[PDB]
Amino acid sequence: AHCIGITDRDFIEGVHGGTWVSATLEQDKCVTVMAPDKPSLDISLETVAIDGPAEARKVCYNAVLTHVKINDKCPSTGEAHLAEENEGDNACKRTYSDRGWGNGCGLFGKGSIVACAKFTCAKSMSLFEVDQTKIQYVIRAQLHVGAKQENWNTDIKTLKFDALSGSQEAEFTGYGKATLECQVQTAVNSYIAEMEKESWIVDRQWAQDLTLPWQSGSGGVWREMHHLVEFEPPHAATIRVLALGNQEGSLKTALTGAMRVTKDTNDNNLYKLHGGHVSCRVKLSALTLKGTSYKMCTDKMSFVKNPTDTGHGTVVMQVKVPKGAPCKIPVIVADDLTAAINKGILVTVNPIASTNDDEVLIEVNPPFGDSYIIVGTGDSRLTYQWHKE
Amino acid sequence: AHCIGITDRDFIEGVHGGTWVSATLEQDKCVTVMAPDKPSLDISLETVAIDGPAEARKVCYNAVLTHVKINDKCPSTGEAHLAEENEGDNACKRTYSDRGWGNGCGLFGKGSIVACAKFTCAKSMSLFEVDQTKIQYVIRAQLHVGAKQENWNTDIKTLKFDALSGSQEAEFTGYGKATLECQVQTAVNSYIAEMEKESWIVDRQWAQDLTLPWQSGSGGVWREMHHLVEFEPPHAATIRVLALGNQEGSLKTALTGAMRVTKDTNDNNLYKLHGGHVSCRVKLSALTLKGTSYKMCTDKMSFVKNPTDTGHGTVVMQVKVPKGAPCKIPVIVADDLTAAINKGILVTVNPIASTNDDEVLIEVNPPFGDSYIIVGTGDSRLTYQWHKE
Repeated sequence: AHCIGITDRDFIEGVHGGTWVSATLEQDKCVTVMAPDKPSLDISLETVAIDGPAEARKVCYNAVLTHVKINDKCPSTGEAHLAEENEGDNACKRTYSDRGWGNGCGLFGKGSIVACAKFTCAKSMSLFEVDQTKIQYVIRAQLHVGAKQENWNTDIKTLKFDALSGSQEAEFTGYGKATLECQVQTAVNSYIAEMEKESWIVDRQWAQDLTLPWQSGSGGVWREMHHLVEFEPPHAATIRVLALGNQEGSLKTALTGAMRVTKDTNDNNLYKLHGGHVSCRVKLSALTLKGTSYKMCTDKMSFVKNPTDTGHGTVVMQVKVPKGAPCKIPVIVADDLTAAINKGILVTVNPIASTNDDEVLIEVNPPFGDSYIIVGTGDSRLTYQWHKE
Repeated sequence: AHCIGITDRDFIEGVHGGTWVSATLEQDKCVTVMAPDKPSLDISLETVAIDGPAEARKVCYNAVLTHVKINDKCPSTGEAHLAEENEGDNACKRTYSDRGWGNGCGLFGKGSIVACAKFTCAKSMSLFEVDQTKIQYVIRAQLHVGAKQENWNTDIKTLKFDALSGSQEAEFTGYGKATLECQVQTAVNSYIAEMEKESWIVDRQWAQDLTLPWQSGSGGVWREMHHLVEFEPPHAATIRVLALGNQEGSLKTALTGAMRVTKDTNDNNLYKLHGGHVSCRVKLSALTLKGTSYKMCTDKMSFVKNPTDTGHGTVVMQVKVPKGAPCKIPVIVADDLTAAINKGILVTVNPIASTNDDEVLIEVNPPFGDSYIIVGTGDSRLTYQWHKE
């Protein structure tokens, strides 16, 4: 029934003697499956997530340079050295400066000069390895029984899947069961990138080709520090060493193209992916209809919710049954008030009210142009003039 | 103007003294860019294709076995051999059969037996290497000038791009030029799969992991033939060797979840993709309006095409200008027939008729509720009552 709440909807129609149907589930899309003498089935792809992905890399986009050491030697006096050159947490550069009288050198020419700086990563981007098998995907399933919207969540059977989890059964008490054989499609060489609270799906080759300092799994060592370090041309005894600007903006700019990932609120290790699609095969032969034996409702009913357009070309209404329960709710969509031929298509197959004062939510597809929605019979019946554009 | 023909449309609005705007171009979607005193610009992603991709592999899904040779030797008489065992075009199997009196062997036990069959691939699937750089993407650009639909294709400037092709200029004679800095997003490693006329974008790892005979680039050798060959348990001197069924169905089934590729009709090497998106930055400051000097149309005009809803919340109409050309077409959307305050938003900025009997197509966004569409002035002006739901 939840497809009504969802903008993008598709109707799968089953042929009378068939047992299986095929459905493609995209995220933020819903599918209503209809089969003759079978209750209509709403199936939708909730989330496609990955739980506990191992961290492959870290990419510093904001670096801080501290304790800059510069050593120099007059021309023809040898190469200048620093102990930091041996220190792994230091980014260094060896070069020469113009020396002579004016900078305390007895000889005019190129004098040795070396600069080292302590590299500290202020802000880095995490890169996670996504295992195809560890991919978990959740599918919501529900029937068109006549439950009020406020109850939808409690009637929705949640089907949990992982890569090759096998067929999942959705058992509805009083309506039998439907079976789902789902396969997640690996169409969506990829890392899970994380910057602060924001997450994306990136290409591995692209991420490795980023001109930025990167750190291996478990860390302890920064490679390619020179990507965030700037050495200006040397003066006689000094070199201006500067940390490059925060590359957060450039990174985000490059990431604008990329698919985004919602990090789970409760769990710091769960990552809900968008974009992915699921190919499902549904067995309906095990589905049945409740209240087939029920006598038709003859008592005065009323519209709790007037017939309203769903935006799906269908109409929903909420009918109250104060008396006569348990009973079948007679619903047709005729050409006029005289004719008794149903021209409409009932999504809520065999609507029933098990108890008195029950409010049954009914969805129906009226024909094009002018028609009349008729609920029940006799003088007490409910009528509502309708027009389909 | 072509966005009108396209279902999914988006309106980009430029701020008065700004020069650049950002647009995201998805396939089967259009974007209308509007800037004050600038002609509205329709931009859309036509095709994202790859030209001349090198063939990496071939995957046989339908094999044919011919000329079956079987050699055998009685127990304790040595191993049985065939010349075909060294022939690369032959799939072979070595095993033993139960031998003794009844099959012409003086000894009861396991006798050597070997079977070879000429392997011929009836039908195979091609796999192409897709170069990120060789990716070409085409963008259609057009202005809202007032051209009839039948002429749209001739007014559309085609902007050809490839990975790092640089900014492309779209020059419209009499309306200046617009500039586009586009970047294709390499979210869509990957092979290009081909079966008969049908093509798809597949994952490399998935394709390599297929339990089927495969051939290298510049082929002449088939590897893993056993995937399509069946050797039945041996009889005394014979083995029933049979080719396995056409795996076309299984392949297509697996391919249902994958992105599809349209092979170009004219070119056998061009492959148009169905999934990528393009991030574009558009410069509009160089765009100008034609007929700013034109005097307003004062002659009796007529509606060739009555104002019609586009489904985009806008209205299109086709106005004939028999006399007065060259002239400005006065168009406003007022509260009534008396008021002269334009409450509507004109998509066709400064509509003009350069020649007599010109039929100008005009699009405008009327305000909500009741309004009046007014074209021209005087007693000969055109009026059309409108309502926005």
